[PDB]
Amino acid sequence: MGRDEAGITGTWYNQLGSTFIVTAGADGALTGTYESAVGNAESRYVLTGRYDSAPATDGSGTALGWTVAWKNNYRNAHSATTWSGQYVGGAEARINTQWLLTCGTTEANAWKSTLVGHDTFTKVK
Amino acid sequence: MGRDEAGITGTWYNQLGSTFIVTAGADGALTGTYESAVGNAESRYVLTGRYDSAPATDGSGTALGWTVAWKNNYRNAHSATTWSGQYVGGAEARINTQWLLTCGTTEANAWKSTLVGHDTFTKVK
Amino acid sequence: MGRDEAGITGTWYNQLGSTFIVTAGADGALTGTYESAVGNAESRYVLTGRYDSAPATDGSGTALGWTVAWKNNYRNAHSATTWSGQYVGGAEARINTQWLLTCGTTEANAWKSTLVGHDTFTKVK
Amino acid sequence: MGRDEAGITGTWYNQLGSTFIVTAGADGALTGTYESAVGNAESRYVLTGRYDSAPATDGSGTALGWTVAWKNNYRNAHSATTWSGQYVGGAEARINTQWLLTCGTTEANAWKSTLVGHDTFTKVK
Ligand SMILES: O=C(CCCC[C@@H]1SC[C@@H]2NC(=O)N[C@@H]21)NCCCN(CCc1ccccn1)CCc1ccccn1
Ligand SMILES: O=C(CCCC[C@@H]1SC[C@@H]2NC(=O)N[C@@H]21)NCCCN(CCc1ccccn1)CCc1ccccn1
Ligand SMILES: O=C(CCCC[C@@H]1SC[C@@H]2NC(=O)N[C@@H]21)NCCCN(CCc1ccccn1)CCc1ccccn1
Ligand SMILES: O=C(CCCC[C@@H]1SC[C@@H]2NC(=O)N[C@@H]21)NCCCN(CCc1ccccn1)CCc1ccccn1
Ligand SMILES: [Cu+2]
Ligand SMILES: [Cu+2]
Ligand SMILES: [Cu+2]
Ligand SMILES: [Cu+2]
Ligand SMILES: [Cu+2]
Ligand SMILES: [Cu+2]
Ligand SMILES: [Cu+2]
Ligand SMILES: [Cu+2]
Ligand SMILES: [Cu+2]
Ligand SMILES: [Cu+2]
Ligand SMILES: [Cu+2]
Ligand SMILES: [Cu+2]
Repeated sequence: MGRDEAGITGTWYNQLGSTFIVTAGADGALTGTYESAVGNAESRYVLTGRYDSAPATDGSGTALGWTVAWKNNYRNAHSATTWSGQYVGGAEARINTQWLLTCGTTEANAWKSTLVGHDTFTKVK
Repeated sequence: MGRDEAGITGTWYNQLGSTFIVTAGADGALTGTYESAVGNAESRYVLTGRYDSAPATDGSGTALGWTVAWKNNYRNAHSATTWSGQYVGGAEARINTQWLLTCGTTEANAWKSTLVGHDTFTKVK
Repeated sequence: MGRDEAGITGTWYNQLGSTFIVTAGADGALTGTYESAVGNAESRYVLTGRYDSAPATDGSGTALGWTVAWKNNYRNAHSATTWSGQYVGGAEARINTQWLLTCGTTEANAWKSTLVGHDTFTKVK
Repeated sequence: MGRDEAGITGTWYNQLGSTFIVTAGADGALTGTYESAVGNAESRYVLTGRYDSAPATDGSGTALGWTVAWKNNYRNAHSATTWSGQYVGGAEARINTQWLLTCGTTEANAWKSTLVGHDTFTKVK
């Protein structure tokens, strides 16, 4: 089993009120759904990612990342977000991320194609 | 089938000489391997991602993203990179990305946990 | 005078314990010193930036940015950070930023030259 | 004088056709104007920044950064861009940057306040 397979698997919430439901596999896989509280989004979207299944034991966090393409049966916002970050275990477990949201654009608009931000996920709220 | 399922599936190379081997599924899935020409990496790593399987038809690119956790049977660099970008079809097909590489860190080093950069992938070289 | 010239001018502290001392000019100038609580830094460094001296009146924040080159009379870490963000006035005034720290590198190391993060500055602590 | 004071001072052009006019001071100051070929911009905008006036001599680039607030006598786009990067001297001198563009937003829109991209500046074109 991955060191934090148990710690990562479950439901997570970020500061925007979005919901991140993920299953961590023993091999390093992340699978689940994402529901955004903001933007051109409704209901759940497929996500997939990877995490370090054998992290350092020196108190470092666990690196991970995942992607959502913002197309589902209800909407298509022609964009994708990737979250890159680390899982920090303990009493107040957290997944601390920065993210890149890229929209499909024409080449003349490519310079404004990508948003960057940061989301913190907790097990509560 | 996804509009660019055929266009995305295959082998891609970036400006660093890294090799991105991907299969685009009809549902929006990305699966494959990544081989980095630089950094604490050797041989192939598992990747997974998502792409917009029904992009706009107005000449916009196709949004996509994917993740590599830098653990395989040879090495574990306790880090993960996510690439967020868009596929641009045509004679000179390109995948234009920006990426976030997060290392597992202690909390005292979390401020220096994340690199950002940009990779351009072409079908040749 | 700039709408938030008075609001921005003064001493600010971020979540790392760093100290941001700035004077906002009527023309949009930012001048001051930065003292980082972390990294290859000691004492104060010169900073300069710009802010929107006539922001929207619809409740939006005030865009601003500034740069520190990490050379002073004590140390030279051959790097520069730029903070890009917005000032949010009111009872709990905040400057919410994301930043890019670029080190001078050889071309072979340019892919790992740039860190990205996010700092929140408050008037207290 | 700053090692690359002479190398940096002058007119630079990026891949979008924007024009970056800068004077590097002996102390590490950057002063000049920026004219963007794209976006909500017309004519020249004030910029200010900092650079490492005593870079490493091992072939590394010279770290630097600068800010433009997008207000001038013609327009106010209530936003600011910071470019963070390094100057690389030689026959084909380059300033390689990544940038963060933050718009003033309401707090409910703060999650989509910041664009990220990358500009390469050359002495010609
Ligand atoms: O909303 C979406 C999908 C939802 C994205 C939710 C984000 S993921 C990061 C964050 N953490 C989270 O939990 N939730 C948010 N994808 C298109 C994102 C278009 N813009 C903003 C929204 C919008 C809605 C309607 C019309 C226009 N926009 C991006 C802003 C932009 C940038 C550049 C040029 C033009 N517009
Ligand atoms: O190399 C790795 C895995 C390979 C990553 C390859 C990158 S993905 C983006 C890009 N596109 C590509 O095709 N290839 C590169 N993961 C740890 C990344 C540690 N640092 C740099 C390398 C290193 C090797 C040995 C010892 C120390 N570092 C990141 C730099 C850093 C940042 C903050 C604090 C300390 N160090
Ligand atoms: O510390 C500095 C200057 C201090 C920077 C402080 C940052 S500004 C953003 C943030 N908000 C804040 O208030 N404070 C921090 N500039 C070189 C930054 C080298 N690395 C990390 C530190 C270090 C100290 C000694 C030896 C090696 N590093 C960056 C990590 C890295 C990235 C890629 C390859 C290798 N290393
Ligand atoms: O254009 C500007 C100022 C010009 C900025 C030029 C950029 S600096 C980085 C790059 N290198 C360069 O040489 N040139 C470009 N500042 C507002 C930037 C609003 N959006 C895009 C333009 C626009 C024009 C009219 C109406 C709406 N937008 C940013 C996209 C966005 C993001 C999030 C939510 C909504 N919109
Ligand atoms: Cu180890
Ligand atoms: Cu968009
Ligand atoms: Cu806009
Ligand atoms: Cu559509
Ligand atoms: Cu690292
Ligand atoms: Cu370092
Ligand atoms: Cu206005
Ligand atoms: Cu560095
Ligand atoms: Cu490293
Ligand atoms: Cu030195
Ligand atoms: Cu904007
Ligand atoms: Cu939008």
